[PDB]
Amino acid sequence: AKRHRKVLRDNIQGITKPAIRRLARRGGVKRISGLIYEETRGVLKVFLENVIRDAVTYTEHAKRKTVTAMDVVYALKRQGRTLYGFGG
DNA sequence: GGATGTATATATCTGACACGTGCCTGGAGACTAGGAAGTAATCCCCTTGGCGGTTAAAACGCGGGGGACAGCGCGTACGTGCGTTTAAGCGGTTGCTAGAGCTGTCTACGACCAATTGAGCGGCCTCGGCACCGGGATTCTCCAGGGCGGC
Repeated sequence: AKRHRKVLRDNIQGITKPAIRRLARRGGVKRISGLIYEETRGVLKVFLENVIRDAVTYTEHAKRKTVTAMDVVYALKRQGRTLYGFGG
């Protein structure tokens, strides 16, 4: 069975355990339990669906198919998470 | 006697200054209308310092036990290091399409103004329901007569 699905669904596993460890090191965490990574993947996914849903709404209002950075800045500012350095 | 360390001179690289040009956006000048400042009147709320009385909350003290904290043991789960795999990162192909920018035309849609009128705000009268007063029906406590016993 060489053939398989073209699309990939485990892209939340692409946020690897060393990446989450580096994020915790930047946050100042010395010791990390083994169940941290699944919870971090879940909260990152929830945050990303919120921001991406608002940015897709901003894109669809402008009758566009691409998602610009300015829509992402709008979506983050609407959630009280203003980001500097991408225009505006 | 030969080659090495070091000083001064010359060519080249690179950020910065000034020159040039477009253009379009801000500034100068004039006019006008209305937004806001000022005025007077009326009425209601807030301020400061008091008094009186109720009463429930606040304060104080005390006993006791529940919970916070410290110490110790233990076992497991995470850190650390190394070898191996793997996929990210970069550079690249190849076409098509989405989108920004610019120009051009036009048309439907919204601003604007005048006349109108009907939906919103206040009061007035009435009804639904709750309550106060008068009258009829039902049940409970009581005073007196009859009969029996004693000296």
